[PDB]
This record gives sequence, C-alpha cells and structure tokens, in this order.
Amino acid sequence: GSPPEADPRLIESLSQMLSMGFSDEGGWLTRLLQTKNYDIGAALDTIQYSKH
Repeated sequence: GSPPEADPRLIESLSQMLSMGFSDEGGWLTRLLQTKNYDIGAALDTIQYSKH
C-alpha cells in the first residue's frame, strides 16, 4: 500500500481538510474516510458543512 499521509486519496481527501482547517469531529475522520474509499463527501458533511 501507499503512505497513509500522501496517498492519491489522502493527499486529495486528507490534505484538503488538513490544509483548509478541519479535523476529527469526534474521531470518526479516519473511520469515515477509509470505509468510503477516502470520501470527503461524507467527511465534509460533519466537518462543518452540513450541506454540500
């Protein structure tokens, strides 16, 4: 596997929130992301964007 901090999905979906100023809104951030092939769609939903 690729490094869990700069993978095409993590430099996209993790680096987005890390750069913009989001975090774990409870500790689910990793859980949410990984289970949805690194999804910011459902991640952003709880990280202060309750509407896309």
